[PDB]
Amino acid sequence: SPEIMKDLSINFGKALDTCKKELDLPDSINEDFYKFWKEDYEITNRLTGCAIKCLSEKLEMVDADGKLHHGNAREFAMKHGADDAMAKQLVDLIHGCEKSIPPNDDRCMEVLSIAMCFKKEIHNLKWAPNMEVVVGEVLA
Ligand SMILES: CC/C=C\C=C/CCCCCCCCCC=O
Repeated sequence: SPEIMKDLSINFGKALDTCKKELDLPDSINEDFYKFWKEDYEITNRLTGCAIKCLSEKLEMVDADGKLHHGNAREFAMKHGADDAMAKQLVDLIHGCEKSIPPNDDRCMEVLSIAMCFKKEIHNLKWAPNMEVVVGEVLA
């Protein structure tokens, strides 16, 4: 549902300022986060990809081979309201995106591609929250 996806979004973005400081990222990535869930908005900046990668790593969502860690993704989803079914459905969407995306040597671009594919799948399910919820109050 959009309500669960809002909560997952807020919690995924809570480390954004921490990741920006660790990576010395520029403020020109901020608008991409404010617009993350805006339908048809494409993020193209690889630096925003690096940030998304870091946010995933903060939640232990990347396994030792650079692919989704299903168990930790499931645990994250379920803490914030997903039942086992929704958790599985979310993980399957991300896995499906990993397998469909044009492959990329650059992890920041790979992550970006997976995020954009995932976003489109969530819109297709009518589960997208408001556009700006990943940021929450983290940049205020
Ligand atoms: C688990 C996500 C649920 C709600 C909102 C945002 C999640 C961020 C979507 C990006 C997915 C990152 C997967 C690629 C990680 C690099 O291997």
